[PDB]
Amino acid sequence: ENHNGYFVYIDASGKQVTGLQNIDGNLQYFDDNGYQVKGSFRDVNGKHIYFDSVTGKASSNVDIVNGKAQGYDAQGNQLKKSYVADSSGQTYYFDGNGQPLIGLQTIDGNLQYFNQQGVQIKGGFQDVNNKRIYFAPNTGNAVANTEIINGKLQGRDANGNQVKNAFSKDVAGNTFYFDANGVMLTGLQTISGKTYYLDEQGHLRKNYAGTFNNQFMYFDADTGAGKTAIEYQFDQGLVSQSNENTPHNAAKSYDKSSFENVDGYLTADTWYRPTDILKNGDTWTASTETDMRPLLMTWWPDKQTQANYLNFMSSKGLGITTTYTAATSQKTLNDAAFVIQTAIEQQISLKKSTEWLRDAIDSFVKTQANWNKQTEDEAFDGLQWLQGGFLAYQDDSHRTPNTDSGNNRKLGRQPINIDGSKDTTDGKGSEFLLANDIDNSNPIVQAEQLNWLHYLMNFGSITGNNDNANFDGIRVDAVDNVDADLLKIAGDYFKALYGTDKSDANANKHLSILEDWNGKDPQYVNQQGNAQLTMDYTVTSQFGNSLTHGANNRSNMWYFLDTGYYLNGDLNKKIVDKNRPNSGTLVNRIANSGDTKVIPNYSFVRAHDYDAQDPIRKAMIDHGIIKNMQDTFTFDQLAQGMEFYYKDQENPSGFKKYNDYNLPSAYAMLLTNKDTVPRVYYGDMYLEGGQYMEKGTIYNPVISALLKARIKYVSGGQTMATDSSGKDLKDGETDLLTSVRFGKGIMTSDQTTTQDNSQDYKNQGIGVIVGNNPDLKLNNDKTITLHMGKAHKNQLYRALVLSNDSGIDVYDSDDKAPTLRTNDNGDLIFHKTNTFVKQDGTIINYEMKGSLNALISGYLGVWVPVGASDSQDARTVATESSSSNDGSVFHSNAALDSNVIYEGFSNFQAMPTSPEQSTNVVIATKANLFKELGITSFELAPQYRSSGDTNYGGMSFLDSFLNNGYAFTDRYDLGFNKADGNPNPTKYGTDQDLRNAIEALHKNGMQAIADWVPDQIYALPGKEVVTATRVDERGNQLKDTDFVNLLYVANTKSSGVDYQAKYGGEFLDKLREEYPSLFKQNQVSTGQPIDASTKIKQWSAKYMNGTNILHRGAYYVLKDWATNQYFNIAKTNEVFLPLQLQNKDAQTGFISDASGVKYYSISGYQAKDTFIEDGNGNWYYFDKDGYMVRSQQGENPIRTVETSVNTRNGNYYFMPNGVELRKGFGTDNSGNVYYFDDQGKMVRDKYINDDANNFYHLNVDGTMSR
Amino acid sequence: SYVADSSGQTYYFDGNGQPLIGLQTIDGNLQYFNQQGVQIKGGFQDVNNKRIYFAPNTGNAVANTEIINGKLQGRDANGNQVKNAFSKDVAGNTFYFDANGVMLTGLQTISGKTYYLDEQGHLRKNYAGTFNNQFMYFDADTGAGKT
Ligand SMILES: OC[C@H]1O[C@H](OC[C@H]2O[C@H](O[C@@H]3[C@@H](O)[C@@H](OC[C@H]4O[C@H](O[C@@H]5[C@@H](O)[C@@H](OC[C@H]6O[C@H](O)[C@H](O)[C@@H](O)[C@@H]6O)O[C@H](CO)[C@H]5O)[C@H](O)[C@@H](O)[C@@H]4O)O[C@H](CO)[C@H]3O)[C@H](O)[C@@H](O)[C@@H]2O)[C@H](O)[C@@H](O)[C@@H]1O
Ligand SMILES: OC[C@H]1O[C@H](O[C@@H]2[C@@H](O)[C@@H](OC[C@H]3O[C@H](O)[C@H](O)[C@@H](O)[C@@H]3O)O[C@H](CO)[C@H]2O)[C@H](O)[C@@H](O)[C@@H]1O
Repeated sequence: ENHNGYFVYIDASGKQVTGLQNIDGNLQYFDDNGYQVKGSFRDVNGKHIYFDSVTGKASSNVDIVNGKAQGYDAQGNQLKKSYVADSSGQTYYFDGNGQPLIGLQTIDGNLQYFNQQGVQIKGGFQDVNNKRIYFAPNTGNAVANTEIINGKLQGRDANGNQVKNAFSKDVAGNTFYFDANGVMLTGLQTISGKTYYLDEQGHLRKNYAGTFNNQFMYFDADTGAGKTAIEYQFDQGLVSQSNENTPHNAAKSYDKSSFENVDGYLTADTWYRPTDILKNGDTWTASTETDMRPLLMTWWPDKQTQANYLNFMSSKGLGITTTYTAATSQKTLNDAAFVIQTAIEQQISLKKSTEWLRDAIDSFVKTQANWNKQTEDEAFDGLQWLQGGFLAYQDDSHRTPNTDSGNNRKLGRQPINIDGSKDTTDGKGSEFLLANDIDNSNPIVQAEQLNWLHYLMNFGSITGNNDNANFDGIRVDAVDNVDADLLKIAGDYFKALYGTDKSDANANKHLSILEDWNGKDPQYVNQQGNAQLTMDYTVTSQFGNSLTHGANNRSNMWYFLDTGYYLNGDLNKKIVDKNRPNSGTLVNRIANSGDTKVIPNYSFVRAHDYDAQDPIRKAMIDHGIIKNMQDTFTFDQLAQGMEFYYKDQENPSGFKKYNDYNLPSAYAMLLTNKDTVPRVYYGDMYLEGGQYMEKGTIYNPVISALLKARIKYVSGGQTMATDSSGKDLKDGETDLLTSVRFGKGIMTSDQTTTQDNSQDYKNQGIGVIVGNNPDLKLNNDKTITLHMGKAHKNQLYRALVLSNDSGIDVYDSDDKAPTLRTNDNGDLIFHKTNTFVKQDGTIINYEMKGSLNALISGYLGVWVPVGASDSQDARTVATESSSSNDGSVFHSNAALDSNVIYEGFSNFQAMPTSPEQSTNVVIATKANLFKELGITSFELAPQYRSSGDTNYGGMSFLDSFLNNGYAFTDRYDLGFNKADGNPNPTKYGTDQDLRNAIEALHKNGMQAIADWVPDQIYALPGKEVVTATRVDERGNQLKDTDFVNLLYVANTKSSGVDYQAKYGGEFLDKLREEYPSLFKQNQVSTGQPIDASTKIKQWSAKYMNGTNILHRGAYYVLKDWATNQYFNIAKTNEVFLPLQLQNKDAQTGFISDASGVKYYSISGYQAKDTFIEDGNGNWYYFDKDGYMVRSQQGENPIRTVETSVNTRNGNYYFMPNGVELRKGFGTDNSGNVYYFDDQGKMVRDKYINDDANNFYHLNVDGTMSR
Repeated sequence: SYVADSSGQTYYFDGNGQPLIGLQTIDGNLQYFNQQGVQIKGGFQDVNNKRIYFAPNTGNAVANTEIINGKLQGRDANGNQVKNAFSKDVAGNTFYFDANGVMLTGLQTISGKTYYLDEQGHLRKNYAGTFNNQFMYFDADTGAGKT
C-alpha cells in the first residue's frame, strides 16, 4: 500500500511492518513510521546495507563513511580484496584492509588505473608516469589503442609507450602498422620479407583475395601475410586402400541378408555380415548369419568421421589413445582402424556378447553433427515451439517411391485458404503442429477420417451392440492445422444420417463444435451453413482483457458493449453500421431483441487448453520443478507443482500469479448472454490435478448457482450497458456493467407483455452487475440502475449472488436472500449505501463496494425475481418443423441458447489410483448432478490410447507423457483389453467404462461429444525412408537451410496388427451403398470426391505430410560425397555400395593430371559436380567433367555454380589452387570487390558488418560501394 | 572455467570439459550461449518467449531499452517487457514506462511522488528546478521531488 508517497507493507495478520524484512525472497527495510526505504543505506545489527533506488532491494554499494570510501555487499559486510560498482555505475577496488586503491595497480594479472578519489578509469587515455595508457571501456584493463595526434593517427601499446616499426591494434579491433617515424602506413607493404595489404584507412586486411603485384595474392586469415595461392593445400595424394584384409571384411552378400537397412538404404548404425570374422583377433573364420558387425568398424563416409571414430574407440580401452585428424594420412588411419578391429574382436570373445558394441556405436554416432540434430536446424519460433521444428515429406518417385503421395500433400488448406489462394501469404495455414501430420488433402485419407467418424458416432453399436452407448456429436480438434474439407465431410455425414438440415430438433440432437481460432473462421463457418458451431473468441478475449487477466491495468467493461456496432456509438439513435473494418464482438448485446440474424456459436472463459497449460507450467518453473516449458516432467513433479498452483488459486490475499482473476464474475456473464451456447470447464468446477472430481474449487458454489438459475430464469431479450463512455472515466463514472435478461417472450426494455399472452415471463429474467475494480468506491450522490424492464413494474426481486470483502454470498432460495422492489418503470435502483429487507422481515446492510479476495477482484451482484416455482424452466424446446429453407444447420435462437456444454476433463488429471476412481466410472455414478446443472451435452476427453512415454526420436510432448488422449498411436483403441484378456484402461478407464458413461448421460438426457482428432498420430513403430525438407509450421522452407530434399529415416509405419487394422476402412462400403452422394460429392480443396476404393489398415509415410524433427541427422542415411548417390541394396540390378565392401579397390585422394586436379572419395568414386572438403578444412568444387575449378592468370576468379545439390547454387570465388574463399572479400580481374559468406557464396544487396565495427555495402550486382 | 579464444570469443566448459549451450547461470550470473557454445555479449537474444539483453564484457543479463517501431521500449533482466515501472538502459539512464509500455516525458507524479523526466525521457536526479511554480529539488537517490 502507498501512503503519502510511500510504500507500506501490511501483513496477512493485518499489522503494519517496520524494520528489516525478507518479503517473498527480497530483502527490504521500513523505518519507524512503516515507510519503505529506497536508494539509501541502513544500519541493522552489525550490517551496513544499501537498498536499491527502484525496488528497495538489498544490493552492493560504496558509501563515504566518515572521510573515506568503503565497499559493501548485499548483506551489509565491508568488502575486502574486491571490486564494487556504486550507484552511478563507477568502480572502486578495496584491498585487504577495505581501503580503496589509488593510482596504477596490477589486479588479478591486469593493469588498471585509479583517480585520486579511488575511482576506476574506464574507456580513456591516462598519463601515468612519462607514458600514456588507454584503459578498456568495461574491464578497464590496459590495452593498445590509437589516437589522432596533430592530424596523423598514432599508436599506443599496453605499457603506454608509442609504437615504432611495428603492428598495433585499436580498441575496435583494427590493426595498423607504424613505421620508424611513428606514422601509420597505407597500401601494399613488404615488411620482414612478407607482404601485407593495408587499405586506404590503414587497416590490415586478412582473408582478402586480390590481384596486388599484377599476379593474384591471397592475404592470410591469421596474420594478413600474402601467399601466392599456387601451392595446393590438400595433403592427401591418390592412394589405394585394398590390402590383405579387404576380401575378409567385404560383404558376404549385397542385399538385405547381409545388411541392416531401411527400405534398402543404409544408416550410420547399420551392421553388416562380413565374409570372414577375425575371431578373437587371431584367426579369420567364415561368418555365420548371426555374425553381424558394425559398418563403422570397416568403412567411413570421410576421413574426419574416420578419425573421430578412431579417437572415440581409443578412449574406451580399444587401443593406444590417439589424436587423429582429417589431416592424418589415409594409410595411417586405415592401419589404426584395424588395430581397433583386432581389439574389438578380443573384447567380443572376452565378453561373449556384441551388445556392448551396439551401445558404443550408437553413442559414437550421436556425437557426429551429420548424425544428430545439429544438422536439423532446431528452431522454436511459432508452433516450432512445441517440438523443435518440422520436416515436410516430398514426392520423389526416383529415390523414395513407397513414400510418394500421388501428388497430394496440399499444405495449409485451412478455411480461409481452402483453395490455396493465400499460399504465398501468412494466410496459408499452419499445417504442421505436432508429431506425424496426417495428409487430410488426400482423398483416400479423407475417406478414412469419415470411417473413423462413423466408428465414433456408432461406437456403442459396433463394440458392445449397445445402441445407447453412442456419441452424439463431435469437437473438431485443430481446425486451422488441417485441410478444411474435413468440415464439409463431417457436416454432410451428419446431414445424411440424422437430417440435421431438416429441423432445429435434429440439429440440436447432435451438438457439434469447432476448435477454430482464426478470427475469420466464424464468417467462413457461417457461409458454409454452420454444420458445426464456431467458437467466439471475441468474448473469451474480452474476458481476458477486462476481468480475467492481470492484477490491475485492465480494459474497461465498456469494451464488452462494442458500441461501434452502431453508427457514432449512438445509443440514442441505434443505427447499425452496415460497413465496418471487419471488427468488434461477434454478437452485439447492447439491445438484442432477437430481430437480427446472428452467427450461432459456443463461448467460454477457460478450456482444457486455454488459460490452463501455460499457468500450470509457469508455476512449476517458478518453483524450480522444471526449467523449460518443453521440459519433460513426471506425474509426481506435476503433483508438487499443482500444490503451489492450488495455493495461488485459493489465496485469501486475492492476488493470483498463475491463476485467473474474477472467474465467478466471468461465468455470471457467460451464463446470462443471449445467442450463445456456453461451455463450462471442469477445472473451474473441480481442481485440475489429482483425481477426477476429487475436490471442488472455491468457485464451485457460485458457478453451480448461476447454472441452476440459468435454467429457471434466463430467457428473452438482452440489454447491456456500462457506467462508462470509453477508455477514460469522468468524475461520477464507475465503469460498472449492467446486463439484463427479460423473460420468455420479452424482447425489449419497453415491451410490457408477450404477443402470445403467456405469463411465463413474469417470474423470469435476471440482472447482473459486474466490475473489475477492487478499489471501487462510489460517490455519495451516485445511483446505479438495472433496467429490468417495463414488463416487470413494481415487482419484488431477490439476490442470487452478492460480493463482499471476504467472499461472494450465494443465496439458494427466496427466503434466505435480501429482497428489493423495482419501481413503476421497472428499475432496481442501487446506491453507495443500501438497506435491503428479507422477505421474512429482517433488515440487511450492503455497500456497493469493490472487493478483493480469492473469489473476486471487483464487484458482482446478481438479482432474480422472487416467486420462482421449484420446477420453473425458462428453456425453449427445439421445433420439429422445417423452420428455415436457408440450407443451414444451426440457428442462433432461444432453443439453441437453452443448451450448455461441459468440457469435463483436465489435461493435468492424475492417473487413476484405482479402477473405481477412473473418470468414466465417476461420470456414470454422477450423471444426475450434471442434468440438474443444465448440461445438455457432455464433452468427454479424447478416449484414444495414449502413446505415453514411447518416443522414437525428437522431443516428447506433454499430451503424450500426461496420457491425456490427444497423443495416440491407435485411433480406434478406446480402452480395449490386452489380447491376453487383461484389462488395459486408458487414463479414463476401459471401453466398457466409456460405454457405461455414455449410456448414463443419455439416461439423464445429455449428449456425449467425441473429440475428433484428425491432424496427427504419435509414435508409429515402423521406419521408412522419406525425402524431406526442413520447414516452418506453414510448410515453407526455412530461409537459410541446407536441409532440402534429403533422405531421412522417419517413424511413419503403423504396426499393421492394431485396432486401426481391424476397423480401418470397414464401414465405408456399407455407407457408400446406403448414401451414395457422400462418395460422389466433390470436395473444394481437391476438386475430387473422397475415395473409398482404398482402405487404410496401416499408416505409412505416403499418407503423411511430415513430422517433427527426429534428431537423427541430415545424413544418417548414408551417401557418397563424390557422386552424391545414396547407397542401396534392395534390388541386385541397382546396387550401390562403397567399393571396399564389394572387394574391389577403392582409391582415394586428390590426383593431378595434364588437364587438372581430380578427387576420389573414401568409397573409391570420382568427384563430379559436387563440393569437397579436404582434411585441412579447405573447400573445392569439382565440375561436371570431374575437374577442380581453379582461377587462371588474367581471368575472373568468380564462377557461377549450378550443382545437383541446388542449395549450394551461387557465385563462388575459387583461387588458383582451387580453394574456395569464405567469409572475406575477393577482387575480380577488373578491380571490383565482392564479399563471400560463411559457405563461400557471394552476397548481394545488403549492408555487412565487421568485428571491428567497419561497415560495407554490397550493391545488387554484388559490387561493394562501401 | 571460462576460456576466451584467439578471436576474443568466450566459452564456458563444465565439469566434463564440454561447453555449455543455451541459457545458463554461472557464479550466480545469467548468460546465453549459441548453438556452437560461444557466449553472447552486447546484444539482445530471444531465449524462450522473453527477450534478454546481455552485457558487452561480462555478458551478464541486464535491463535495457531498444526502439520498437518508432517508440523506445524497456526490457528487464528476465527478458520481460516493463509496464508501469522504472527501468534502466546499459548507458545508465533511467526511464519510466506506463501501463501501455510507452516511455513517459516531462514532469510526472507517480505513486504520490513527483519525478522530472527530460525531453529524452531521462530521469533527472540531483536537479534543482522550479517545477510546480514553486522550487523543487529532485533527490540524488531516486529523483523524487522534495520542497
Ligand atoms: O480509435 C480511438 C478510440 O479508441 C478506443 O476505442 C476502441 C474501439 O472500441 C469499440 O470496439 C471495440 C473493438 O475495437 C474491439 O477491441 C478489442 C480490443 O481492443 C484493444 O486491444 C488492442 C489489441 O486488439 C491490439 O490491437 C492491434 C491493432 O488492431 C487493429 O489494427 C486496430 O485497428 C488497431 O487500432 C489496433 O492497435 O493491440 C492493441 C495495442 O496493444 C490494443 O489496443 C483494447 O485494448 C482491448 O481491451 C479490446 O478488447 O472489440 C471490442 C469488444 O471486445 C470493442 O469494444 C468501439 O466500438 C470502436 O469504435 C472503438 O474504436 C477508445 O475506447 C475510444 O474512446 C477512442 O475513440
Ligand atoms: O566476482 C567475484 C570476484 O571478483 C574479482 O575477480 C575479478 C573478475 O570479476 C574480473 O573483473 C572484470 C570486471 O568485472 C566487473 O564488472 C568490475 O566492475 C570490473 O571493475 C572488473 O574489471 O576480472 C578480474 C581478473 O582476474 C578478477 O580479478 C575479485 O578479484 C575476486 O577475488 C572475486 O571473487
